[PDB]
Amino acid sequence: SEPTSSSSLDITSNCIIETPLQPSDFLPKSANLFPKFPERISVDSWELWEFDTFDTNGSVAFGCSLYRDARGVEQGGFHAEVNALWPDGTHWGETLYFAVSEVVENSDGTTGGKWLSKDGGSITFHIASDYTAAALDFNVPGKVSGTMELRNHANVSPTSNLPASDAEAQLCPGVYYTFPMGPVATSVTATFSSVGANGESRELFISSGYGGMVRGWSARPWPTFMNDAYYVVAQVGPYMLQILRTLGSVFVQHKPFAVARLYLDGSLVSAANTVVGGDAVRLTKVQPDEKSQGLSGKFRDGNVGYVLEFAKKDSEHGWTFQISHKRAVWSEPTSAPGPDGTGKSGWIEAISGGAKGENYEGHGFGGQLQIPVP
Amino acid sequence: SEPTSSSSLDITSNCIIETPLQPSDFLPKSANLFPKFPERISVDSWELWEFDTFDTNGSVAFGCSLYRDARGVEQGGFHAEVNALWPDGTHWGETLYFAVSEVVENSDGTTGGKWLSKDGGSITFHIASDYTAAALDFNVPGKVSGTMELRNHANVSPTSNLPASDAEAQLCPGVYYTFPMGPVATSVTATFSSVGANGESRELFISSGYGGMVRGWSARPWPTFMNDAYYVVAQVGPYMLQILRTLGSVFVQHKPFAVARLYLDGSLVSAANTVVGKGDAVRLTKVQPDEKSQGLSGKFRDGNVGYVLEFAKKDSEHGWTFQISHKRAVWSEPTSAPGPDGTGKSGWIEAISGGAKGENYEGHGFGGQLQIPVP
Repeated sequence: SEPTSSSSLDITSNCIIETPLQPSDFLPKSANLFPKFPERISVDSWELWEFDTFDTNGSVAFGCSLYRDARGVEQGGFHAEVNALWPDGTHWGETLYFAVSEVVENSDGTTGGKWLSKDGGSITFHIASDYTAAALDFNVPGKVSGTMELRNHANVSPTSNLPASDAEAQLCPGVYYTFPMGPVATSVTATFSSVGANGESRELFISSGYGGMVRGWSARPWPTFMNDAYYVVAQVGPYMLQILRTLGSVFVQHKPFAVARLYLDGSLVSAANTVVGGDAVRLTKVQPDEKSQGLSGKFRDGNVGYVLEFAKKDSEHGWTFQISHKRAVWSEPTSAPGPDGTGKSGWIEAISGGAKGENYEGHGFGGQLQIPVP
Repeated sequence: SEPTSSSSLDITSNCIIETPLQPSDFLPKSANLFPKFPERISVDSWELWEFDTFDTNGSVAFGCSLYRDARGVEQGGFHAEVNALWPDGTHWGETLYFAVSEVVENSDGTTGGKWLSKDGGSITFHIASDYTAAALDFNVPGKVSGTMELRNHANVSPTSNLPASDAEAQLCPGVYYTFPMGPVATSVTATFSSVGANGESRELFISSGYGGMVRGWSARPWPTFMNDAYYVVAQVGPYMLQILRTLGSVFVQHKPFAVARLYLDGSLVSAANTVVGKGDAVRLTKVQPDEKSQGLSGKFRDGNVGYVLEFAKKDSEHGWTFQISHKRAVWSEPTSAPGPDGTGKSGWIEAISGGAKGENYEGHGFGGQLQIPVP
């Protein structure tokens, strides 16, 4: 229907200001999908709309992160991170840059997004007014074409679970990180122009595809509140989990932060916005001298997985998940090479566990990142 | 069964000289089991008689390395390094010290050895005249008692495969390292006084176990030719493999060396005393956890999760390749002060797969790796 609010940024026309901007206020019980920096972005602001999918077996993965941030604008435009993994292990990953990013909210309550390049190429999204469906269209000449869909089938609505306060929506003060669609079934039909050593591949996720959507924003740039991060969205038996876990740089006195959600067949059973010193999470790296199964990334972080624990606020009973890195996705440096070189690594994680007495098994799609900030 | 050669050293009564000693010459087509430094050792010299065992699935392991060198003078004994692993992951491991090491050759051509301490505890070995059987008796008070047996059953005799030249017996000039018994079936019956939490425990390998025997010696001290080493003996389907590979210290210009033997159905198909840049050659490549998902790392600065071991045939493109991944941690001891570059030694129960091109046999091995902080 007709757009009732509209934010349209264009790199050729004054889209970025070199001093800070306060975002529009957080809206309780809203997915906050409309841009929080709607007229221009600041020197350091970032906004994220992310949609990740992977097959029930972990054999195929397809992720799209859509950004508006100064780093992308410095690098050539409003940017998209697009990464795909095939059953044989071939990875396709590119950062794509777009001259225009437009997001509108329509009279019916839907949200539509458009990352648009001067040659006509585009990535668009459309999100249902109650956040239970989202559809992406890729039309990027000589890179990727196709569709992605995320659909929530829960009995409890996404709206019931939406953060009601800053605290529930925040990683830390002023940093908003949210999972408004909750558990979703996914499907993908895409074609890529050039994969491996030449030749187009076609990529398919039947709607059984697990995955998840992320909406985030901040005036504060990532290096000021973190130098190490882990993110995963996963399905383990009936459990649907999603978590971002940051370890602080010196600019936040090395404090760790987390946003995490645990669903049991579609119902929210744990919501944490705190790290074990709502609920709390503990996220412990696993090293190869401790556990034999799991890949390490190619940089100075040598972990082969993590142990993730959800601890109930008003109880003792909790859930524990063993995460092992099963397949490499993306691997890029974030510093000069060397013994202390940092980087980012995507993964198709093998995950097991649950409550005491449970041993479900499934897969996740995620990644870790370090940057060389002390 | 009457002794005809006898060497008996008491590390507590002045048998160490502080300048180099030349050993007795290498004997071709002999297992050279009698000590090569029979009357005295130097601060540099070392001799090794090693006997290791593990069960066919790799759930249990028991090894014993008997040394003559000067490292233990301050503890009053020659080293006996004894390590054990149970199916539940419990590990027992000690360097035991014995003031006296006595090795004899008998008139019947058998070799007897006795590591003996002042309190009467001992470890003894007895090796057949044709090297087809070895038996060890452990009687170490409050530590370990029992027996270990290694037997060769192959068609072609141990003697037929024994090095005929110094080159075939050598890791490198002056370093002798040999596997004279070849393929062996093993059995163990042992009791350990205190394991895990102050409790006694017994350990059994039955005549159907695997393992290997090592005979080695040198006037040259280890830092002068190596600062990294890997050793394994294993069974992989019909293949029986045994290898030591060293990575050189700066004193040999960081050159790698190896002694390696590969049997197939009990016949020697590859004998390598050289590393791919004589007989065959071997390549040994470390595997990192960013390359292969399965395999433990040790606890020190070497983070490898395994190795690729290639036997390359001289004439041809036909060779054998084995993927080694560290399956179970046995022993773990530092060889330097702790820190980010701290070194150590780690024992392993290896999972190994491979064979000829296209083959994917699976079996297990027993071995270990070591670094020392020598430039």
